[PDB]
Amino acid sequence: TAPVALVTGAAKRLGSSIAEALHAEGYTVCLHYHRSAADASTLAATLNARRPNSAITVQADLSNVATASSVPVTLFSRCSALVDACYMHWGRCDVLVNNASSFYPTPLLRKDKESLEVAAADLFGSNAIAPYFLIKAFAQRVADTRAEQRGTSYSIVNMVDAMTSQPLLGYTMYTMAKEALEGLTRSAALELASLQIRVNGVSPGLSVLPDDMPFSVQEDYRRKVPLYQRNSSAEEVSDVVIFLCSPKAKYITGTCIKVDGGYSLTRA
Amino acid sequence: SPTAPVALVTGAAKRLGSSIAEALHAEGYTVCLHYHRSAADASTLAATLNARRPNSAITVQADLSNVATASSVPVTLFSRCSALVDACYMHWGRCDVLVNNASSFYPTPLLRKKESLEVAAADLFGSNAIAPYFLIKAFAQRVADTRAEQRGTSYSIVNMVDAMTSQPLLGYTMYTMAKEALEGLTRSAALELASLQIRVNGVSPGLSVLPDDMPFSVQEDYRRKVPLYQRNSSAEEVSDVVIFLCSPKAKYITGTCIKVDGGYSLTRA
Amino acid sequence: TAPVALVTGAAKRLGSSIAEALHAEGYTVCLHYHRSAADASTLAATLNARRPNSAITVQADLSNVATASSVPVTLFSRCSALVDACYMHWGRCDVLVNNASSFYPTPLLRDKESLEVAAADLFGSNAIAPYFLIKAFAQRVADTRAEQRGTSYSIVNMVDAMTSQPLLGYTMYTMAKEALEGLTRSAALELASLQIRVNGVSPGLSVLPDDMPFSVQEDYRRKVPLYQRNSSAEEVSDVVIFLCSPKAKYITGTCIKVDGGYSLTRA
Amino acid sequence: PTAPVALVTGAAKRLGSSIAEALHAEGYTVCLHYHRSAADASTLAATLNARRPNSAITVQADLSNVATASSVPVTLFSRCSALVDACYMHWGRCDVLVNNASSFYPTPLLRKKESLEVAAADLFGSNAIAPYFLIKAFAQRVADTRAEQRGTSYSIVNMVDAMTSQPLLGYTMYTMAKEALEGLTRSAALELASLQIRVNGVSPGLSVLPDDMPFSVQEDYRRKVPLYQRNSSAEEVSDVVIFLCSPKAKYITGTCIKVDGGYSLTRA
Ligand SMILES: NC(=O)C1=CN([C@@H]2O[C@H](COP(=O)(O)OP(=O)(O)OC[C@H]3O[C@@H](n4cnc5c(N)ncnc54)[C@H](OP(=O)(O)O)[C@@H]3O)[C@@H](O)[C@H]2O)C=CC1
Ligand SMILES: NC(=O)C1=CN([C@@H]2O[C@H](COP(=O)(O)OP(=O)(O)OC[C@H]3O[C@@H](n4cnc5c(N)ncnc54)[C@H](OP(=O)(O)O)[C@@H]3O)[C@@H](O)[C@H]2O)C=CC1
Ligand SMILES: NC(=O)C1=CN([C@@H]2O[C@H](COP(=O)(O)OP(=O)(O)OC[C@H]3O[C@@H](n4cnc5c(N)ncnc54)[C@H](OP(=O)(O)O)[C@@H]3O)[C@@H](O)[C@H]2O)C=CC1
Ligand SMILES: NC(=O)C1=CN([C@@H]2O[C@H](COP(=O)(O)OP(=O)(O)OC[C@H]3O[C@@H](n4cnc5c(N)ncnc54)[C@H](OP(=O)(O)O)[C@@H]3O)[C@@H](O)[C@H]2O)C=CC1
Ligand SMILES: CN(Cc1cnc2nc(N)nc(N)c2n1)c1ccc(C(=O)N[C@@H](CCC(=O)O)C(=O)O)cc1
Ligand SMILES: CN(Cc1cnc2nc(N)nc(N)c2n1)c1ccc(C(=O)N[C@@H](CCC(=O)O)C(=O)O)cc1
Ligand SMILES: CN(Cc1cnc2nc(N)nc(N)c2n1)c1ccc(C(=O)N[C@@H](CCC(=O)O)C(=O)O)cc1
Ligand SMILES: CN(Cc1cnc2nc(N)nc(N)c2n1)c1ccc(C(=O)N[C@@H](CCC(=O)O)C(=O)O)cc1
Repeated sequence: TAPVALVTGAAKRLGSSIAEALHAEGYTVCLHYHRSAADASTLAATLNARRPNSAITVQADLSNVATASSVPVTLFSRCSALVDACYMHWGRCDVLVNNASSFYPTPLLRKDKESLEVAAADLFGSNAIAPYFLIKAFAQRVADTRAEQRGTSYSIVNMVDAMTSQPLLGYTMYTMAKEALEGLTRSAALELASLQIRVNGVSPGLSVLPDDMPFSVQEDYRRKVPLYQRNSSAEEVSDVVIFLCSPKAKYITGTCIKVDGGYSLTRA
Repeated sequence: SPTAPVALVTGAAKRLGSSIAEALHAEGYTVCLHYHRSAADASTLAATLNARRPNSAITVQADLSNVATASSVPVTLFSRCSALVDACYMHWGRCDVLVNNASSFYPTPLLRKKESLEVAAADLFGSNAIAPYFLIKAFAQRVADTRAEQRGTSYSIVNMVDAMTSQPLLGYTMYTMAKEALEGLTRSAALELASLQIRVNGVSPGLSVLPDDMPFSVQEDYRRKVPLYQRNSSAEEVSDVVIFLCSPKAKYITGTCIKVDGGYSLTRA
Repeated sequence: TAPVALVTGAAKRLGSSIAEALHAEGYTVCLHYHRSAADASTLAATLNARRPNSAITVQADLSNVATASSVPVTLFSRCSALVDACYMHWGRCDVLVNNASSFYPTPLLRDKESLEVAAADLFGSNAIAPYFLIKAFAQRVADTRAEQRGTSYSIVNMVDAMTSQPLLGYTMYTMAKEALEGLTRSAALELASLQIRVNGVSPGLSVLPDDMPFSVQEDYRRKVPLYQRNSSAEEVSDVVIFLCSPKAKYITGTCIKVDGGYSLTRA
Repeated sequence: PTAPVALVTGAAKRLGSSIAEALHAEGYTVCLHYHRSAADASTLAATLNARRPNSAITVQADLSNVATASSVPVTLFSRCSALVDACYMHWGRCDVLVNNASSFYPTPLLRKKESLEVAAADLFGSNAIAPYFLIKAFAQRVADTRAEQRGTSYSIVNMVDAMTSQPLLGYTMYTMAKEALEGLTRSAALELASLQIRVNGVSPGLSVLPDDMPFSVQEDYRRKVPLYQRNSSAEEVSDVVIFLCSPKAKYITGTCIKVDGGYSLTRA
């Protein structure tokens, strides 16, 4: 049976890329998404096209809140349902890629109590709390699975950020969530090491800029990166993921790989 | 109208919080001792302190876990945290130093042997990270909401973190995650509040006053692991770094974490 | 024409594993060595047996000391000469892997001759040599007319994942690796213009010495969080092939650990 | 009983001079080392001696990794031992060591020999190799001192650089030497904790800028520092040294304190 892989935020951009790659490597993918249901399916189509039954599409709000079912469903629940939506269909889940991520200002000063305490649940859920549970569910299912019938390449990859050291002004929560994630990587790696589950992170610097920001803006940004003076492509990033998941890196765990074109070496 | 500096120390009830608060009080600060369940010890401290200097200490109970408390609508962590910064302004009309000391410290295995989780997820992250976030925020605004002329001259925020978070203690994943989120907060906060001359740093203890209940045999096991003096640090040693960062001897220091581990994080397995 | 890779200390153990791996990817390899002449040749033999003129050898003490000849040859000279050997023979040098490394105690607390020499040896092979080498290497890429340059210049520095937790008694060694780490980031930033990536691979525990009592060996391997065993040479070399592969072309000035989680442990 | 001795290298001017003074005013008897500023060394020695008789001396040595003329040429190590010897041979004690002396100039990889070989020795020598030796000489004396005749506060302090994670373009040799000095700090701290010798580093960001640097150059550097938009004074740096040597930091070892004003928190 082919290896299965869950990729949160597989709808568009990077997550979309990481999924294909894993698919191309011969992985049945569980394409996760939040708002974009179009792309999440447009993709699954193409994927199943290329190879019959090789891509499903689970949907879930990964923010740290509760959605209506009688009792509301916590974030833990929703998460434990994804990992669960795999063993249910393909009977296995070998690779998890916490990609899903909210990213926007959370200033400390100014120029709405709730906008914040909802962003907190947002930024902190997608980037850190959700990954914790996901990693936990994934780790249990393997634990439960009998020794004799376990996969041989369980790999977990959290998508962090290579610039958190030099915090992006005004993005406090995001930054905390991210560094909270790195800790998750390290901690997960050490503990889950026994079940032979690897946990590593990929720290992109300036990858595919937001489909939103203008051109003059993207220019100003990509021109700050030392290598090539351009942001990375979805590929230059996903390769690091497929590499981390391939056997060519089976002795690697609890580590983060920067893919920033030397961006983190620059100073103001 | 000179008036004495105010310091808000969360978890100032006992152990390190108490040491830090007493240390600050001793330097001349008036202190708002926050606590959660140690109502009696916090009162004892305050008592001791107000006997030395009248009206130089007050207490404030408040659960820093990221949940809501009963009041019309229940009260959110955000709100409760604003109440704290406000206590100082309401009582002394100022707040110059904040020390995020309050921290829940317990295991949260990824494997088996529910609700226990969701509470620990709100308790560990709220106390060690989210609460510190709202506090630094509220503390920062008041500074801004204050006239350039009536502004203190030594605003200092100190986040109590962990020096061993790089070598994750087995089983404490959320705590570890939270401590490092707190590190991000330290760096991020420092960068963003520089403009208001509010310094933000962290004190990273290795092994200080060991947990209250852990037995002798278990403790002395931990002491032989510290390269320097083969012991854990006293409270006075940890709190001494805290007074340093709040003194004008450190005014140009911000966004940094000072280790007080005795070399412990240099050791390998 | 086929890519060239210069691997210092490629005589045995890991360098031998890295050299052989690059060779497999199609790289033509220059196997430098210091004392291990026998092993280096045996390897060049095997490699040139799988493909004619796919490997050559070069001997050089990378210790920061002056050598024989007329006038003494500085470490710089030997270094630059090492790079020129690749250009003289295959007319191109694309990958440089600083692997050569002296590794032994230099206790702070106790003659002095021993010290002056450990300093030159330990800092020579781990930092000074790598510097000069990178420098000679970059010079060549620069002196090449834009049109003729290679499309994949990659430099990889072999460092250590346990430098943050100093191995008691190896100060000079630890100091040198830290300098090697600095070299990686500094060179990386300064060579980005020339499209020359500079990265590091930091193993934790791999192919233990050789003169390590099986008791002592099994000691260390039960300390490793993943598989409770040290790594293989191949597990460290896969990282090098990856860093030089085009699938890492946007990576530079970074270090990738291959410790199996060993650096995540405390005492 | 006696006054603590503090050996400060390159203590003739700037930061060094500020440290020797700060240490002196705390009660320490200081040994002012210099390379070329023999004049400044003297003005300072006179001043420190005027406030207190025989409370400071000067010692000249080239901390660069090159031999000098006396029978045989003197190695860097010899000179380093002579620096510590000087302290014991005058006060019978050496309690504090501040590795402040440091060469700092470009060593560009690309063209634009003997010019490098001398630079390599000077840079690495002063910034890393000498410090290793001075620490060694300093440590052996304590070791060859009976447990009871030992002081109650051995404190070594190395002046490092908070901006090495973001290498100053063109200064590779310098940057490596500092990283080396950083390793020295961690390693020496671990191996000297048994002798109760604390070893820490002070990481300045922008302090007394190198002179002959046009006002406009200095001003455009300061405007980059998040806090106060100015470089620090020498006092703001020495204040951190005096703290590390105080019993207020008696449990602190193997760490580096930044005094950069957040400048290392920024990004390009
Ligand atoms: N792109 C870059 O330049 C960089 C990216 N990174 C990291 O890479 C990872 C992916 O980045 P990038 O590809 O730009 O991200 P995308 O911007 O392409 O967004 C990924 C998405 O995951 C989903 N998501 C967002 N919030 C939530 C939530 N609360 N619950 C559930 N799902 C949510 C969304 O799905 P949607 O389809 O459903 O609505 C969102 O579009 C992140 O962890 C990011 O921080 C780091 C540095 C740089
Ligand atoms: N001492 C040590 O060995 C080490 C300490 N540290 C860090 O130092 C700081 C203090 O450590 P230490 O002195 O041991 O801590 P203590 O064990 O002092 O506990 C601090 C306390 O703050 C309060 N608190 C905990 N959870 C909550 C919550 N959810 N809401 C409100 N208040 C809460 C509690 O109050 P309570 O009395 O009022 O009810 C608790 O006693 C922490 O940040 C800790 O993580 C790091 C490494 C080691
Ligand atoms: N082994 C491990 O588990 C670990 C390895 N590393 C790093 O990986 C790399 C390879 O380590 P490992 O495989 O054990 O190394 P070995 O390769 O043990 O030795 C490499 C060699 O390079 C050469 N060399 C040593 N000193 C000098 C010198 N002064 N001048 C010139 N050449 C010299 C020698 O050549 P010789 O044969 O020709 O004469 C020596 O055999 C190193 O950089 C090491 O620091 C890091 C952590 C762990
Ligand atoms: N100034 C700043 O803003 C920053 C400083 N730092 C660190 O602070 C420390 C002091 O910096 P700064 O105050 O600018 O230094 P100074 O520029 O004041 O120079 C210190 C000196 O020590 C001596 N010295 C230098 N090279 C050698 C050598 N090869 N042999 C013997 N003596 C030598 C010289 O003595 P001389 O009088 O005798 O001839 C030299 O003037 C350094 O370690 C530096 O790396 C880090 C970041 C920023
Ligand atoms: C790559 N970089 C793009 C980018 C695109 N999507 C992402 N998505 C996630 N989840 N995480 C990221 N780190 C991320 N990064 C950036 C960097 C800064 C700003 C930015 O600052 N934007 C503000 C303006 C700046 C401000 O708040 O001061 C805006 O909303 O227009 C935008 C994109
Ligand atoms: C200093 N060190 C003590 C200590 C005391 N109070 C604190 N309080 C806070 N908020 N944060 C800390 N880091 C902290 N640390 C430690 C380290 C590990 C264990 C520990 O592992 N305890 C488990 C046993 C181990 C396990 O879960 O495997 C138990 O509950 O008995 C306890 C105290
Ligand atoms: C993987 N590890 C092996 C090892 C093998 N070759 C290497 N070669 C190089 N160039 N670099 C390395 N880091 C390296 N590491 C180790 C670690 C510690 C000791 C060790 O401490 N050996 C002393 C004993 C310990 C002591 O000095 O206290 C001895 O010479 O027997 C040996 C091998
Ligand atoms: C604080 N900062 C000053 C400064 C002054 N003295 C020092 N002295 C020592 N020993 N160490 C330092 N880090 C140091 N730093 C700086 C930073 C960069 C340049 C600089 O780049 N100078 C070149 C110009 C730039 C280049 O080579 O591209 C020159 O010589 O004019 C100078 C001073």
